[PDB]
Amino acid sequence: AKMAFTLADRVTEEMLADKAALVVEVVEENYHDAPIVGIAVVNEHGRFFLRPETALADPQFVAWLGDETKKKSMFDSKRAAVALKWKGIELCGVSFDLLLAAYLLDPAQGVDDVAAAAKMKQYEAVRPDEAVYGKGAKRAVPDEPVLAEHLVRKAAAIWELERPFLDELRRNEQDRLLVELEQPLSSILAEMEFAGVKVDTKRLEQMGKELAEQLGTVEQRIYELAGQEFNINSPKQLGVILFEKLQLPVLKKTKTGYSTSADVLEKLAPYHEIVENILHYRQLGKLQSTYIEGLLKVVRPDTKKVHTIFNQALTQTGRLSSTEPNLQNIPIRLEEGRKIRQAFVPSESDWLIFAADYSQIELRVLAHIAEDDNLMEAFRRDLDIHTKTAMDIFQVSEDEVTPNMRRQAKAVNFGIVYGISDYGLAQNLNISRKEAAEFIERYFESFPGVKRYMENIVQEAKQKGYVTTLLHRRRYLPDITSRNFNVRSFAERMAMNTPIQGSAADIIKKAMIDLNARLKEERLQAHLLLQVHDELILEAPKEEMERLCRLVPEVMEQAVTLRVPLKVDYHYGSTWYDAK
DNA sequence: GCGATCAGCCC
DNA sequence: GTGCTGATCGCA
Ligand SMILES: Nc1ccn([C@H]2C[C@H](O)[C@@H](COP(=O)(O)OP(=O)(O)OP(=O)(O)O)O2)c(=O)n1
Ligand SMILES: OC[C@H]1O[C@@](CO)(O[C@H]2O[C@H](CO)[C@@H](O)[C@H](O)[C@H]2O)[C@@H](O)[C@@H]1O
Ligand SMILES: OC[C@H]1O[C@@](CO)(O[C@H]2O[C@H](CO)[C@@H](O)[C@H](O)[C@H]2O)[C@@H](O)[C@@H]1O
Ligand SMILES: [Mg+2]
Repeated sequence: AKMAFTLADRVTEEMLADKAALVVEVVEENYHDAPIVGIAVVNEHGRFFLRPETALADPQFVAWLGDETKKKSMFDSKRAAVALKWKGIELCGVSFDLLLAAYLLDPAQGVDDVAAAAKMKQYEAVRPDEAVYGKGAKRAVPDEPVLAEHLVRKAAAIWELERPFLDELRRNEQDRLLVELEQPLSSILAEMEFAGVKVDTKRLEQMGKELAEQLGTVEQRIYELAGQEFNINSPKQLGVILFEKLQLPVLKKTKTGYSTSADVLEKLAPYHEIVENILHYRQLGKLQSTYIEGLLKVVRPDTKKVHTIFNQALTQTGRLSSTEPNLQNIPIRLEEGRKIRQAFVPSESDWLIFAADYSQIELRVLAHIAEDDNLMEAFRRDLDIHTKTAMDIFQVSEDEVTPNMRRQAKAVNFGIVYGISDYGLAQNLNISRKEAAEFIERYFESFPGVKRYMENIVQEAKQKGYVTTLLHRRRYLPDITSRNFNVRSFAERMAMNTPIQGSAADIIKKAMIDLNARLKEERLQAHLLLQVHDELILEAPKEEMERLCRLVPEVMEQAVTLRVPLKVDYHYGSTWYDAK
């Protein structure tokens, strides 16, 4: 039964009520400078469809969009806000975002369109976007009659679903999480994405030619050491060369065949000179194809900026993710790849990059939630946590901690957070389970509070069916009762790790909101560019660095109040690389 | 063209 | 523990 609506040729006062479900459709996955194909509005007066060229040129409509007293309910308001920013139009007054609401109610549903959200409440009078637009090479905007009905049905669903979703969020004690954290954050991310990050393409291109030369030398050497040419980028062909022609021992296999992972190769290095060159080739090739060519592909030719898109409704822990490009995995550990960061520069002359990062926020959060006396005292003394853990599990004085002992203690600390397992640790430390388990038992002996938390949180997950973070983010764990050991164990690790990683996510999100407000009150030109899980990257006039050195760490350290202090380190320079 | 595999980068 | 990307491969 078709849905009734007015396919308007002009904008009327009736369409500008102070409460409405609004749809500003952007079909392209990457919404930066992308087309708005249609508009739909549903309010107390009816349902309307408006052509973009018409509405967006209407002075009254544009004013309505930018009036914060005129409330709008939408799905993925950031997409619409950014597409509008590229057209010089401000979107204000978004009081409800169905995507973010659905995300908070259950991140596991993977809601990515209105239909999926509506299905959560048995509402099915709307089609999935993929059904209307198709996918891949077949993707396409349908004729006006089909498009208009779809957009109106989406607006209609949003209009109907707002109350039931808000009611459930309220029952879950998550309504403030939506209204005071995620929605305000959505507007901040929109600003960051739109601003973009300036890239020194000349610098990137120069590095690219250096690697092209280095890869050519190592490539030929590999063929030389192998006695023939083959596709190194082919694990299949590489395996034949290594485990058949050169007879290297098979230490590990994959579902399909021989493993050629870096971890395995390192062990085979002693047997043949070719292995070292394969490792080098893998290093250079990764930088060339992924960080040089891949980054250059998404830089905008006119402005030389990259405009990432932060997916705010994807991770099961509350973290943000980044795409096109993913600016959350730019090399830094290895010096060769770290140089890539010299390519990210300030967008204005005489401006600099400022970066601030939380120091061990996950372990501090664990100290707080577990109320472990030993761990809390360690952070109150601001001790090197890995050295301290080594002293405790190995029963030695600070002076007796060797470099290897600290390395292994650090591995134990990472596991503890990321759901400890006498299997993942061993594999990571190149040791056995019995041994790894011995380290774990020693850890819990030194940190009994953490042991109690791990036991209690798993019990809570089983009883309630989910675990929660500091700001009430939730994650359901139905597999916690599984009779399959591996399936159940993974759920148990999630029960232990989500409150830690998730609370850390809550904190940095609140810090971003607090910082944006402080920068405005202070009348500073500085602004946020990126977020990388536990760090914030900004750019600003060189004349504002001194003020930022005091302001940013303070705002981040005071975002929330825990049983232990929060610590923030900071640096600034002419490029992202120098902000070290 | 498209999806399963493999690999490797970040926190 | 959470993510995103690129080169191969054989399939359609
Ligand atoms: N109705 C609610 C209540 C809480 N929360 C989430 C976000 C809040 O920041 C957090 C803590 O809620 P509290 O009830 O503890 O309120 P505050 O912690 O904000 O106030 P108080 O200092 O009284 O604890 O839980 C929410 O989303 N919706
Ligand atoms: O606008 C981002 C928002 O849209 C979703 C779908 O509702 O993801 C789409 O857009 C992303 C950005 O280009 C793509 O990575 C993704 O593949 C596409 O489906 C949400 O997941 C996201 O929160
Ligand atoms: O010269 C291209 C040609 O070489 C092969 C093997 O001889 O692959 C080599 O070059 C590719 C492009 O740089 C790499 O991806 C690959 O790892 C390297 O061995 C052929 O497959 C290709 O047609
Ligand atoms: Mg850090």
